[PDB]
Amino acid sequence: MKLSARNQLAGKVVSIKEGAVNGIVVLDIGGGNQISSTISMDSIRELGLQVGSDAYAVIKATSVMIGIDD
Amino acid sequence: MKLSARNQLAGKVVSIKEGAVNGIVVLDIGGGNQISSTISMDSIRELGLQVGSDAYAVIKATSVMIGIDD
Amino acid sequence: MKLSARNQLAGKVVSIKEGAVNGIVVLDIGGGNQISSTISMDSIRELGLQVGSDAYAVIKATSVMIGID
Amino acid sequence: MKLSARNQLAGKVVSIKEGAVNGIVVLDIGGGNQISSTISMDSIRELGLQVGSDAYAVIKATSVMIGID
Amino acid sequence: LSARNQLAGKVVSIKEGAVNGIVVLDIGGGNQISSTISMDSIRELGLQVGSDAYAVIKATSVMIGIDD
Amino acid sequence: KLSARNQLAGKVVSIKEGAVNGIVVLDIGGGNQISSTISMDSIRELGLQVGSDAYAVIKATSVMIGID
Repeated sequence: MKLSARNQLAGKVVSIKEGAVNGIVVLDIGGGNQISSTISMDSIRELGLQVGSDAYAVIKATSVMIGIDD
Repeated sequence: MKLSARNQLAGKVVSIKEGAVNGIVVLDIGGGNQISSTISMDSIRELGLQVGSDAYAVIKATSVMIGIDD
Repeated sequence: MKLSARNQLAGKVVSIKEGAVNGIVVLDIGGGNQISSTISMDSIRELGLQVGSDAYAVIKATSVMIGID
Repeated sequence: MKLSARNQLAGKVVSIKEGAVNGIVVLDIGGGNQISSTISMDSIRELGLQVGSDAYAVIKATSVMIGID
Repeated sequence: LSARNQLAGKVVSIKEGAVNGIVVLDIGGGNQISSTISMDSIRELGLQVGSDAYAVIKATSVMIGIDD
Repeated sequence: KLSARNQLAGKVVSIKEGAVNGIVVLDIGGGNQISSTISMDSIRELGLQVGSDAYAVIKATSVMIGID
């Protein structure tokens, strides 16, 4: 785990939406911003993610778009 | 215009690395957090992205991974 | 917002496959073309998508591939 | 060449922007709809993509978003 | 297709879900790849366990990591 | 511990340089190769040279499956 992703943003898990195969984690990344992650449940279990846990959203730059207010 | 991205990370553009086809924008997203977004140069112009401009990081929830410490 | 995507293809919503966590929306963009988008169900509700709703599919250019016969 | 992508949209290429590493191709998919695909320049040659050629936009469903308003 | 990464392997497991599924390919050499895809897509391709298929992954979506 | 189901181990075979992005190709063993387009500055932090030990990292939702 040294990854090419510059976007490795730290926060605490606030919610986990549990499903059959995929679920949704909710991290408080700090500053009143929150990130949501659709990931496989195999991994949500494997990594030991429960509510209040410490993890990072790890996002590759080419998957981030940009928007403005016009 | 209201989209499926719950991940709308609002921040101020800090840098733009310009390339032939795509470039790399940087928002200072707050909380000491910084995001990198590789996108087309054409898009960077049409939105009017310069340093210190207000924009949002738009990240699809299925593009977010989770990592933890070791 | 606007969004940096050149690929903002407008069409009419024809179907919603409802799931436990995600769903599948399908828009008719015209010319015999349809696009499907798997998104979280909570967002399907947040965007207010009903059958027959008018919308745009939003695809990042670096997310589109090209293939040939 | 059968593939998991639901979106395999046929069209004619109208422009190609060449770059050092990647390029951007643009397809006329019909109906006043056009999709652009940022891909590697290496792959653009291997398929033989020049202007007006027949190809498909291939978009994985989990890569498509939806918009309104 | 424009993806240089078209890695052939044999389907080892398929986890089925309401809308999505996960296929797992053993592409050879102690390597295994998993693909989260729609059930519409898993059924249409006729993917049974052990059938011969390819994992096809876009270059700009692959990251690189090392260990210290 | 990153959530990627695809963490493919291999040695760097080539690094194609660009102004903003570059493209690495790994031999993950068994005649398989992966290509990863990433920022040149990110190749900086990771220090990738040819013949280096690294992993190709792919999230499950970006993998498609194809067949004959």
